[PDB]
Amino acid sequence: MKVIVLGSSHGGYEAVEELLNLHPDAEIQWYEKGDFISFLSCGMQLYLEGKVKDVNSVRYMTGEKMESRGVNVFSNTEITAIQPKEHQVTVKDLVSGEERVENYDKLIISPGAVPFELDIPGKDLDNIYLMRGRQWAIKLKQKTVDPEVNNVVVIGSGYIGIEAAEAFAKAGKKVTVIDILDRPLGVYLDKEFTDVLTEEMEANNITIATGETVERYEGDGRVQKVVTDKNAYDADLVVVAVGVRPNTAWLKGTLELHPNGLIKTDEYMRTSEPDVFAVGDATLIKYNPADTEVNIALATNAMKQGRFAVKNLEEPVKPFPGVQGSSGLAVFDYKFASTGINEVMAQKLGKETKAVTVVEDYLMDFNPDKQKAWFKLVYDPETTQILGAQLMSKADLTANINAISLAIQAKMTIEDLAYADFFFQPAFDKPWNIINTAALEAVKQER
Amino acid sequence: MKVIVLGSSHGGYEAVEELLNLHPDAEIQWYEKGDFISFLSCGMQLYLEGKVKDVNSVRYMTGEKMESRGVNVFSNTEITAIQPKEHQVTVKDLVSGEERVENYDKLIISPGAVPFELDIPGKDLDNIYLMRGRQWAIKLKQKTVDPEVNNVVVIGSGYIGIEAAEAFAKAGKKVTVIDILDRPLGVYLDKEFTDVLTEEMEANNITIATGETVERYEGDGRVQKVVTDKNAYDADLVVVAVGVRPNTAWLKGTLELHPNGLIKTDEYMRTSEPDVFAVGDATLIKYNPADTEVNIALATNAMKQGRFAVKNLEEPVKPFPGVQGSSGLAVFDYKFASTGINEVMAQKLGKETKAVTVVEDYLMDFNPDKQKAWFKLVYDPETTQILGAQLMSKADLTANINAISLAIQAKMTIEDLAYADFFFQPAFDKPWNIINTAALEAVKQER
Amino acid sequence: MKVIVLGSSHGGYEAVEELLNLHPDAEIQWYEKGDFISFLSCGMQLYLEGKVKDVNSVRYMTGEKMESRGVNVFSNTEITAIQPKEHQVTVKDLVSGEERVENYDKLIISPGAVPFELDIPGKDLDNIYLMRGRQWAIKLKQKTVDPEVNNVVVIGSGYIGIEAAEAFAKAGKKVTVIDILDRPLGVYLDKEFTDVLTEEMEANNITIATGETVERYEGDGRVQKVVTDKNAYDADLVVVAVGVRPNTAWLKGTLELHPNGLIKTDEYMRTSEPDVFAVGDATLIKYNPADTEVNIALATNAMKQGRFAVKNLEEPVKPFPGVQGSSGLAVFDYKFASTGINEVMAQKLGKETKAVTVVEDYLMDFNPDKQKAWFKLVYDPETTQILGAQLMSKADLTANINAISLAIQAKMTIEDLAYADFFFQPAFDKPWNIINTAALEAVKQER
Amino acid sequence: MKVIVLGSSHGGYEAVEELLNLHPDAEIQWYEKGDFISFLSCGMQLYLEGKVKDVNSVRYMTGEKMESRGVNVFSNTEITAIQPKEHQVTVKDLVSGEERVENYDKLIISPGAVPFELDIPGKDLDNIYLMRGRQWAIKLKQKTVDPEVNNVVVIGSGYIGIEAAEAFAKAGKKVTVIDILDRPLGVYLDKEFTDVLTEEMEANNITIATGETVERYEGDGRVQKVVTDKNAYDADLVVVAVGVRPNTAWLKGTLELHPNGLIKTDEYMRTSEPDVFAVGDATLIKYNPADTEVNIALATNAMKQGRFAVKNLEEPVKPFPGVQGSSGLAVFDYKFASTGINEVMAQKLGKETKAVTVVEDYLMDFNPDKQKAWFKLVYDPETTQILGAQLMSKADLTANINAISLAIQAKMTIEDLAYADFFFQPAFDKPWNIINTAALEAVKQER
Ligand SMILES: Cc1cc2nc3c(=O)[nH]c(=O)nc-3n(C[C@H](O)[C@H](O)[C@H](O)COP(=O)(O)OP(=O)(O)OC[C@H]3O[C@@H](n4cnc5c(N)ncnc54)[C@H](O)[C@@H]3O)c2cc1C
Ligand SMILES: Cc1cc2nc3c(=O)[nH]c(=O)nc-3n(C[C@H](O)[C@H](O)[C@H](O)COP(=O)(O)OP(=O)(O)OC[C@H]3O[C@@H](n4cnc5c(N)ncnc54)[C@H](O)[C@@H]3O)c2cc1C
Ligand SMILES: Cc1cc2nc3c(=O)[nH]c(=O)nc-3n(C[C@H](O)[C@H](O)[C@H](O)COP(=O)(O)OP(=O)(O)OC[C@H]3O[C@@H](n4cnc5c(N)ncnc54)[C@H](O)[C@@H]3O)c2cc1C
Ligand SMILES: Cc1cc2nc3c(=O)[nH]c(=O)nc-3n(C[C@H](O)[C@H](O)[C@H](O)COP(=O)(O)OP(=O)(O)OC[C@H]3O[C@@H](n4cnc5c(N)ncnc54)[C@H](O)[C@@H]3O)c2cc1C
Repeated sequence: MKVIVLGSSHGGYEAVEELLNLHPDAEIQWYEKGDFISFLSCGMQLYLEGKVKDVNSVRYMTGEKMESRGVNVFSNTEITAIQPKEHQVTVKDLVSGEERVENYDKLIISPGAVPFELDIPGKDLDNIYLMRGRQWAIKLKQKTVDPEVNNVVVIGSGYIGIEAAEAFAKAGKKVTVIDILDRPLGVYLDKEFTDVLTEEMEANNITIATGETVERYEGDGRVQKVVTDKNAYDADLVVVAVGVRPNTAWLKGTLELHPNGLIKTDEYMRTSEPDVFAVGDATLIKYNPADTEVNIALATNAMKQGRFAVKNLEEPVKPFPGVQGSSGLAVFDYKFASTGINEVMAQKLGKETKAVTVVEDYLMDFNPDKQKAWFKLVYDPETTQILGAQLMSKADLTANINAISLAIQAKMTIEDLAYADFFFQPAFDKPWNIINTAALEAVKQER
Repeated sequence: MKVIVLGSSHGGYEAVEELLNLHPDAEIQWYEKGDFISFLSCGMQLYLEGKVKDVNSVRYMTGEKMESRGVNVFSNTEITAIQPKEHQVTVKDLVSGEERVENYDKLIISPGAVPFELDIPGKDLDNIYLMRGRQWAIKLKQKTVDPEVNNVVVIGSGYIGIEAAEAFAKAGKKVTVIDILDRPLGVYLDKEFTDVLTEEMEANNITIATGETVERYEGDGRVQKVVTDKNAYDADLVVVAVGVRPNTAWLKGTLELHPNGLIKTDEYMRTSEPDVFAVGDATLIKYNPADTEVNIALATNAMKQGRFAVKNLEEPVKPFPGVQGSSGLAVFDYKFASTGINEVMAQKLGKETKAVTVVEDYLMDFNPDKQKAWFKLVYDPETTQILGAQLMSKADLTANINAISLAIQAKMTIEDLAYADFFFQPAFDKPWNIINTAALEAVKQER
Repeated sequence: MKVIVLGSSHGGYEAVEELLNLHPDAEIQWYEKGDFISFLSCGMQLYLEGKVKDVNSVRYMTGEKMESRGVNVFSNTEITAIQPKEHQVTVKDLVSGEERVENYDKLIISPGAVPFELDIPGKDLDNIYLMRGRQWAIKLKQKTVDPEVNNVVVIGSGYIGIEAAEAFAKAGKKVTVIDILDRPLGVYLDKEFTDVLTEEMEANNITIATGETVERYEGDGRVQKVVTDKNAYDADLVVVAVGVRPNTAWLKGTLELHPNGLIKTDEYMRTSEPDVFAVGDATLIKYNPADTEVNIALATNAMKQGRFAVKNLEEPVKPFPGVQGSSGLAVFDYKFASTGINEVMAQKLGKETKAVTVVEDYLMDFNPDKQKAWFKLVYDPETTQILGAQLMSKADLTANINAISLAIQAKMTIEDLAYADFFFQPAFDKPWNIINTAALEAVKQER
Repeated sequence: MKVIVLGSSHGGYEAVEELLNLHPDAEIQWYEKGDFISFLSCGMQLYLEGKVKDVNSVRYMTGEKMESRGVNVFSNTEITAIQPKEHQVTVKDLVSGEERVENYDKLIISPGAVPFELDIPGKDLDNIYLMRGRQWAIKLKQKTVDPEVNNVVVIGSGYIGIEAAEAFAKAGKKVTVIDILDRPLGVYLDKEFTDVLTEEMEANNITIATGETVERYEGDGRVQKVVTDKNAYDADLVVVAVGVRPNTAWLKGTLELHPNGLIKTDEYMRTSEPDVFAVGDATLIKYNPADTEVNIALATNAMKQGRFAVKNLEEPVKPFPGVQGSSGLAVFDYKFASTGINEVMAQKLGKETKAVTVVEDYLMDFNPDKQKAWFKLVYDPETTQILGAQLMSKADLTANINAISLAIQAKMTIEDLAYADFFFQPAFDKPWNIINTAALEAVKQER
């Protein structure tokens, strides 16, 4: 069987790996239009901050190692079109310009997403950067040590926007994060968390300008100013981390796409075309908290989807098990983690939830290593099934979100978690741990 | 209603708390034979090691604060007998010697356990100590700084035995842990883990003498030598942490007891006598990994049982949800956590299990903060349902065991966990985290 | 020649060492009335604080190692009298009670000093301790971890008093230092320094009660209260570190003594009796800052004097070179060092001095590791010769006081030090280092 | 009086400061040919290593702050010639090209030195850098984070060469230091020290190629290889830190110069021309260790000379007091300091010296914070006067070299230092400190 896998990032890569597991027999071709195989953009901050020194080590596969296992790797080769009917694909070697047709028995694509750019005045002024991929990573590292960069403006206060802000602030630049949303990191955390995070960032030379629409970039040749409807800010460098758009324009009319460009697929990763499967940022995923499907552009999700596509290559036998949307990140001294439904997700979904937040030391008061911890447990009003949770502390308590991810999937209730067995040892936690305590507060609130 | 609660430790205390939640109306009497209310023996190591300076802060309730909420606290008062038929109890004020009878409508007891003592020659030689309670804690702290103590022998290589060994080694004493069992901490961890832990402890002046039966203590007036069948060891202080025995002798014939002294109770915490409930170390608990019941002397378990007894005070409506036996502890630079069935538990239960162990860095290789992590996933041969897990690292990854505790309870399989949604961010974990990786190895092993 | 050396501490010990250097031929007898050879009381704080665990390692010679080099060590043997005329000494073996006479050709004694005790009401109440020697060190360590000790009162705010206060405060006790003097550590530092040190100690649970005379100790059997003329303080333990008295009572009439008990000696360490030499705390020493002689009870001084006595054993050929009184100590986060004349010494001596104090970061402002440093340079009004200096910082800059000690001895001026060659490297200091800057300020002040 | 000061670095700057002290009356003109006033090249490593983030903060004066005190600052203006006879100077505004003549009553010049460049094949290949000044500092920082730089070769194993090597190694590059000299840092330290330092650097990805003459640079357009007589090395960047040459070519025939270009001056900083004074790297300085004069290109020396020139502006009244050549630097975990004559200096001077080296823990053995320290004391064979010393440890003991600098100046002997008063406190040092111990070993060696 000849299987073509498009993309060398998380969705494409785990598909190649699963093909080696379940189909060592097959002729596998792996296509990547860029010059570098499997760069991990998730590690870009570790690199920019100087924890990881070599940009080229921030990966998880070389093309050269995949060829050693019998995979035909074509870097700098773009798949330009699909002819599903004919079971052919058009590919173009970007080094030589030479186009060719390639045949397949099964095709798995993981096209990913492209950074959304603000189509406003001054869009083509120099030093308005993006943050995705190796090329942007090295350019951004050039700018961290550039003595001509003093003020950095990052547009977008999400995950990437805050990583960019932290890296440039730590590097010694004055940063302003600008967004129309009124809370940084609202997709991940609720207000009692984002207010502490805002305060923490402000203590580190970051202004966070919420509720502002960017209107135009000003400057002679290069940016010099970012102008919003409420204010104007000096900028020597801009980092645009506002959103992502599915890389699917080329597929319009070949495959069925949702109005926003995401490829329509079922729980077996099959597209509208037989033998064409799609995964990753460009697709929707089964979201277990609300038994629905949403778009969650995370590496974890792309990875599992890539494997499940190979699992269903010849017949629909393994339905995808669903995800809870879990995240975790450190923002200066704080480490947070989140899974399931929080305010922003509940509003997008139109789901009424109930919740309790416990903010107290996570160790018993006699232990001087005690530190304050925030934990919010979100649950269903009717069934009291666990729908989400968020936690934060200067202590690293993030691995607890893994327990909540399973509780949601398992449809456990607040009474289940209130009395759930979690170990106790006073150097690590309180008699009723962080999850137990929140759940007991939730049953108290439902008396 | 007049409710009498015996014991001011974890089982007794959470019962008083739950009575305040669900029965603020009742006359509550709380009895404790010792002079101190709610001392936390779980924090004794933090104290001995000098992280917590005041022995009296290692608690979670004062008698004086409970009386402020209308509970009648009787410290230094021992319940000597129960007359269930009459719904009376015999109590004795140990300060005054004056016995009296007390009436009740419901009685909840949490008698706990007593350290098992080796009935061998030299048993009454001075400086053979135990490690449970406030009185022993202050005596053991006296010995950590005693210049006449050089060699310390701790008998019992379990949880308490190793805490005692670490505290005395850190304090500067030569320690030898002695046990007939061939592995330290075998109740919690399997051999690939306990070999690393043995090596770590040996690097810290601790000899671990496994496979040896202690025969006699030698010394003139005070210990001077501990003699086993394979060897003899100098000892200035001995700490006996070999086991626990249910504090139920006084109840024989009043309540039905299992052959080892544990009080027979059902899933609603009711004893063989109507209106008498029992919880904690002295009882068995529903153990969800193998849908059975076992004795697991842990604070977590006592706490939840104490609350469930009050929940079922007037009628059996809340069946206990079960526990997985979870633990966690740091042993010098390593932190481990464990839940469910491991080798020792499988042998006690006679259950055949299958398992995989993954030992590799928990962060991707390009990140210099990467450290080695051990994770073993135990599962059912037939169903591949998750039955247990153990993990260890110098990095603190223990909160992940909370996810596994729920996976076992939920009867999740290795395929469920292989593709379970766990967040990825390269400062915190690898694309497929520690649980995902072990579960993928387990499906690989079942191909 | 038979040389008898009295005392196994700093003066006695360096004399034995120098006898081995210059007289390997001689029969040497080394006497010590205590049970332990060469304990270092200078290391008692490191021990009490738990940095050094074994009390017996805080030494610099064993009796057993000295006998290996042919010295006859008599521990537990007290020299009770000297008959200089006859060249005999009376010694008593304290184990056996048996007195004997011993002959000598030369005798070198280093009797040291005894802690001064306040002869007031309640002087014989239990738990009023002292801080000198091994026996007191182990007793004080017993008290650091005693749960019955809550309030500790140390009387005397000098070097020892503050070590005692820091050790007990760090151990978790409430401390009050009491003294009639109005400044802690005034013998070492001037007010701009002791005010910062007072503030630092107060931030660590230490009250410093200056200007108060202790009148009586109160308590039933054991101390319970310390009463001064201005106030009364609860005390579970008292540490008396107010002064020292020469251990010379037994010598009155045998050797000429100054009115305060110090043995009269010349610059060659000879007493009023031929062939009897005396050194250490019990003598005066040449003090080069003011070309006078003062009593400075420091180990450094005893050590050098011990060697110089052997140097002048047969004839006065090596006049003692003099000392500057140098000290250094850390008090919580601060490290200070001092040499020469400061306010208190100038008042005792009646010497008019001039001085400048510079308080600024010790590194150039662009270097974020910069920290504030205090340096005071004291000089002669007329000649501008360097008479003393004091420095302090949370950075350890103490070794600079060694340069000043030599500058005073050499009779260097403020102009000499202003332009003295001290290296510059911006990770270590400013272009004009801490000494240069103070000296330039002193010439500025003499314009 | 109109005083012209040439150069805004250490010699020029301290002259302007001293003019403000002693001559606030005068018209002062301060000339600097570069665009930046008072950059501190001594702080370039702190900057390259990322401890100091802003290149522009690494200074000690702004032109703008000096004008505020009435000094006429002319940056970007080069003094092209001196007409001493006429008391005029030719200056050229490098921005406008306009030359002019300026008059003076007194002229003080601090021209400094220029990096020596190897006139070999390939000298004009791109990426062969130097390390002096702001412009080179920012270029070198560009290269630390450049992903195309892998191998860095620094030619010259002196102070600057090793700073450059450490900065690039810490930044993640493979470094090779190349020099004809057989020991790195030989001008500062002797072999027992430089062998430990070599080993330390090799443990950090630095090859140190001693005894090799560089013959040619190879590469197409940019360096690619450095070829020596014994070997060839790949190089993406070269840093040339081999020497300095006096910036005096323009003065030949105006002022008398030594054969190597240094300006001839007396102990009052006067040149061969009346009213023209010269200081800094371009001059010789009185070197007190051997009562001679040598060229020591250090900031300390330039600073003091700058002030002494103003002190002797109207008449020779303040003879320069001399320097000892003191240095100090950290090289990875080690901190060393040095003053006076060591092997290399003794060979240049032709002076026979004697020396002892003590290598042992600097704290008493019972204190676990003890660390190994190296100290070498160099002295005169005949008089035993202190001629130099070197010390090194992972503990920072460098401030002790300040004591030795004064001992040499004062002509103290090994017997003086053996019994010199240095404080003792066991958290800081041994009874006989690091200087005392070395000096006692030196008297032992002269028995
Ligand atoms: C800065 C940053 C930080 C992030 N951090 C995290 C994190 O910490 N945790 C987490 O879970 N997620 C994180 N993510 C999200 C995660 O990286 C993405 O969800 C994941 O990369 C998506 O994988 P994908 O395969 O669907 O697409 P992509 O990553 O977009 O990869 C698609 C690849 O296919 C190639 N390609 C596209 N079209 C063609 C074509 N026609 N022919 C040939 N090649 C083609 C592209 O060049 C690209 O290399 C982060 C993302 C960014 C940018
Ligand atoms: C050193 C040590 C470390 C531990 N660490 C941990 C840990 O880190 N995590 C964890 O989960 N568990 C830990 N445990 C176990 C945990 O402490 C026990 O499981 C828990 O205390 C049991 O609670 P209990 O109420 O059943 O009994 P107990 O703790 O035994 O308390 C019974 C109380 O009732 C009183 N009493 C008994 N009989 C009478 C009577 N007749 N009348 C009046 N009063 C009476 C007793 O004085 C006692 O105070 C540790 C135990 C020890 C000793
Ligand atoms: C807690 C403390 C901290 C200190 N810290 C420092 C410091 O950090 N730096 C510093 O420089 N100094 C310090 N000192 C001071 C220093 O320890 C003393 O200056 C030094 O010990 C004095 O030495 P000595 O030989 O004169 O007398 P002592 O130390 O008093 O020793 C005399 C010895 O001789 C014995 N002896 C006396 N009479 C007889 C006899 N008749 N026959 C036989 N044996 C006899 C005694 O038992 C004693 O052991 C400190 C002192 C104390 C108490
Ligand atoms: C990387 C490095 C690290 C160092 N580290 C240390 C250290 O840690 N400790 C230490 O003591 N020393 C150190 N030094 C040495 C110290 O910096 C020099 O000794 C000192 O700078 C010399 O001062 P100067 O005034 O004589 O000359 P320079 O520093 O050479 O300055 C001369 C200035 O005058 C200007 N100038 C020259 N000619 C003219 C003209 N004709 N007209 C107008 N302007 C002119 C030049 O542009 C220059 O700015 C280091 C040097 C370097 C390069």
